[PDB]
Amino acid sequence: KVDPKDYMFSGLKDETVGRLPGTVAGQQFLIQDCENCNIYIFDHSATVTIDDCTNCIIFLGPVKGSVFFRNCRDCKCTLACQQFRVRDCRKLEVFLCCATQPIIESSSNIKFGCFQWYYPELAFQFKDAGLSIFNNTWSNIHDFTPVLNWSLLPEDAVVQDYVPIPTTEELKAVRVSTEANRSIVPISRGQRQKSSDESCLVVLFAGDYTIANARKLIDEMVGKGFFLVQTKEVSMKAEDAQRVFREKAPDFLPLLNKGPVIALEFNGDGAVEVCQLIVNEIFNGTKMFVSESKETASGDVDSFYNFADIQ
Repeated sequence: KVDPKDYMFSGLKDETVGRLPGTVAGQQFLIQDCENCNIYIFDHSATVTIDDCTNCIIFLGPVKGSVFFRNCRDCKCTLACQQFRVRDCRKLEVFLCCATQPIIESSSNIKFGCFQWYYPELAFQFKDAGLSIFNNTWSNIHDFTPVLNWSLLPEDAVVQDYVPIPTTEELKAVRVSTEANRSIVPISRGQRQKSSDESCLVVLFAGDYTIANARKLIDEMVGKGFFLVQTKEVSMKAEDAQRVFREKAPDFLPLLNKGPVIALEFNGDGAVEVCQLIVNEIFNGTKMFVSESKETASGDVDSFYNFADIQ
């Protein structure tokens, strides 16, 4: 029996509360008028609203639609969602995975870091919510009321300083890691400042092992000291392929119909040559686009996001 009473936390002060996997299953959640609380929703949701909360610590599992904060202050959060909205809030710190551009309004001191979190059930919770781990624009904030009102968290932030793992016997049954290498969402730098002006685009096409290949390639590049700037998972038409891949397009055209492509953007000096080498050594006989040169890589990237931001 599903009833709205079981899908809310309201009017609490100085408590830890939460939801175990399977316990929400895509339903809708409300957190309202809580002060000094720690709240852990270890499941996928349709939408979550957080109203009038103060000094709270919040984990939200994959949200299929929108997360809305209204009238909250001094909360620290880790969450994944399709859309993110902050209205009339102050001093929020968020480790975010968001499929669209995060939006703030009438708010100040809003700080953003990349989602960094793992537990065994998380990957299927993302699939059930229809959220790709590769669609994350956590740092590209739009402020509806400029007067600057947001910034990025420090890059070396230890998640456990902001959003501690739960202690309680109930919530312990969930096997959490907040280590960067365990994170279900790949750590991307987004709009963080760059020390290299060399980029490299990789596009992987739909297939048995495409996601695992993308993870392996990120691991290889990042272990060599290259930066993962951003990723994407989108359907690609012949037109889009022609603009991005240029003369290499015809080799890849037969692969587009099978399903969404995965784009990876890397950053660092020698990124293009290094990436091509890793792709040759480790994925012989798997078709993969890699930027041809440093000169052309930035246009690869811009052409990709151009079509990908539309669809």
